[PDB]
Amino acid sequence: MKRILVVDDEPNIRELLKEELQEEGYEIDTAENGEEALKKFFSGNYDLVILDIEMPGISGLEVAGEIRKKKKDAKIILLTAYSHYRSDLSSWAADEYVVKSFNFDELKEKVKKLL
Ligand code: BEF
Ligand SMILES: [Mg+2]
Repeated sequence: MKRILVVDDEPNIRELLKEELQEEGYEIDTAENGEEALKKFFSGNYDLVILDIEMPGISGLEVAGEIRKKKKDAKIILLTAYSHYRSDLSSWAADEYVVKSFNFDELKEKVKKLL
């Protein structure tokens, strides 16, 4: 069994992502903000973290930087509604960048790839 930490500030989106990823057979934990994400991540044992960018408090780009620095071999996907941040220097902390779609096939392919 693989475990994924799903981080997004929007509760209905956390719910949707958790359902979609459970369907693929993963065990899913969630966090509602970056600060919570970092606490769960460093205290836990996740195979992959999926990180929203826009959140109240520290951004997912900031979270990605911290995880990359303190867990060199982490698997990190930025999953954001917005294509804006793709060219952002800070995105280089992530293994993949995915713009949220209502067709989850792309996200699932990238998750499968990283695991
Ligand atoms: F709020 Be996330 F960047 F879609
Ligand atoms: Mg958000």
